[PDB]
Amino acid sequence: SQIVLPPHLERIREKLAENIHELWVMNKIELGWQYGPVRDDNKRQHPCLVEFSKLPEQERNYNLQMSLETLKTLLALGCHVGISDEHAEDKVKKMKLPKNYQLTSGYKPAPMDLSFIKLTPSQEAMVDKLAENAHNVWARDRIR
Repeated sequence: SQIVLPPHLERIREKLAENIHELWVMNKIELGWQYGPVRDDNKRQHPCLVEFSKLPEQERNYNLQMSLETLKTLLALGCHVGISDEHAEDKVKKMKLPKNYQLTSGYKPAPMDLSFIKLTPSQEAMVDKLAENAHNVWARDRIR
């Protein structure tokens, strides 16, 4: 609770939300998970294959907020944000991913910059602690 969202971090909050929405849309459309624009709870139709606006905006705000406590947990563990420059902020490359691994709309698949960045073992340990805390939060929500 004590963590307050900074403007620098909320600038990329919505980009992270769009990226994770990309994760759900492509993962569903690739694993063959059922497509439905309508919220039909009976035959298991999932609206996670829809454009941002026509996506259930309650779910989209859920994703935006989930990003928020992701940022807040990451800052609270002991990782401090540092902005390099607006040039590296602009630096991003769009992969060429076809319609099969693309969502139904024409939003070009562009998750992430696979070119030069590598994964640190310390970053992996941090993300492990992040998943630990997220699972703990979800379990406490279920207990409530």
